[PDB]
Amino acid sequence: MMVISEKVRKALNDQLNREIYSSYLYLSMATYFDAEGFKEFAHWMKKQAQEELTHAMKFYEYIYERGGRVELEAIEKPPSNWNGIKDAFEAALKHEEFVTQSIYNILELASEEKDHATVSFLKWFVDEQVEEEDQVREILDLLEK
Amino acid sequence: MVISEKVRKALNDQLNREIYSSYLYLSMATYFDAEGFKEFAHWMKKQAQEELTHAMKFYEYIYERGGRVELEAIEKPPSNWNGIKDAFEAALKHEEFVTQSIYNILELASEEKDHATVSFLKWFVDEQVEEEDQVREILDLLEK
Ligand SMILES: [Fe+3]
Ligand SMILES: [Fe+3]
Ligand SMILES: [Fe+3]
Ligand SMILES: [Fe+3]
Ligand SMILES: [Zn+2]
Ligand SMILES: [Zn+2]
Ligand SMILES: [Zn+2]
Ligand SMILES: [Zn+2]
Ligand SMILES: [Zn+2]
Repeated sequence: MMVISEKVRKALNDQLNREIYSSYLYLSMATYFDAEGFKEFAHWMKKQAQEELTHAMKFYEYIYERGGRVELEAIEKPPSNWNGIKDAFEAALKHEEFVTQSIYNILELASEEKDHATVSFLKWFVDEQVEEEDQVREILDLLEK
Repeated sequence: MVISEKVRKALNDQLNREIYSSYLYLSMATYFDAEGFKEFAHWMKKQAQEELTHAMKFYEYIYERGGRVELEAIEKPPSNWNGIKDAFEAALKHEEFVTQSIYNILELASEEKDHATVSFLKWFVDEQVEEEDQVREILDLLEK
């Protein structure tokens, strides 16, 4: 029996697929960095790509622990190229801000439905999102030289 | 109280460990600030803040399970290191000890089939893995 709403399941399935695309996007940044010779920037991107896949599997597991099912969707082709380093890290920041808004939106939905388990789940992700935007913002400040 | 007293003592002990961690990172900010590395100092400040929210997550979980928190004395952190690398190496050694301490609480709660504590702790095991790897990445970039 599923003890989440079909609309919170759908929302969480949508976020799982965003984390996979996030993963793919950061892998694509590594292909750029690696081609332009920045092997340490590529290495971070590959770490990030792995970590976004662990985010997606926590949603995967949560959905199944509450009796839902996961359906995987097509993943769009990510950009392969940026107009230099700053451009690449700004795209990353902009994508993380979009990811955060998307989780905040699910957090509003699950509150209106008084789903306390899902609320508790997403608060861990909010905190990680605040950390990840500030990591990228910090990179961007250091690049300003 | 719906946690065992052993798990309660272990989580209260980790809480005081996270408080000391915060204090340690703040002390690293005083070294970096004194030596003119303003950006390392800022990172250490944000980490001290973060460690405090780690501490307060253990706080709130202990009370949600019916326990009480008890604050212990906080030891005087070092305030000086041999150089930049020596400082981040102490940060790594310290995050490794925090990871082992947390893993041991995880082992204990799994023996006692305390699934809420296991679930609570797994967030921190993943955060400790990421933070250890952050220190490691900074160290490798220094060797350049
Ligand atoms: Fe993510
Ligand atoms: Fe992310
Ligand atoms: Fe911590
Ligand atoms: Fe830590
Ligand atoms: Zn590296
Ligand atoms: Zn994190
Ligand atoms: Zn992260
Ligand atoms: Zn800074
Ligand atoms: Zn952290």
